[PDB]
Amino acid sequence: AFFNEQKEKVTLYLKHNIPDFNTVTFTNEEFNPIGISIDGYINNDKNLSFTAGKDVKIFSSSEELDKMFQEPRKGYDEILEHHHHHH
Repeated sequence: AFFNEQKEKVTLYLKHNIPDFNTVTFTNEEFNPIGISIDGYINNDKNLSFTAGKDVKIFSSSEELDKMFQEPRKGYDEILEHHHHHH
């Protein structure tokens, strides 16, 4: 389902920019004027909350969860391709 794909992209994206990622818990699923909005937290820490909508094009998180990121934001397709291809 479309909602299921968004959850998979967000979970995979979170661990890619966060190697210390342990688990992700969703608890919102609200419809925003732009489209959809999903919010949740990782490491069973309510303080570490994150919010995202359509695809991983737009991603927002708290300052405590922002410092966790060590690499710049990248699209789901960008990380999936990893610039790796046959040649």
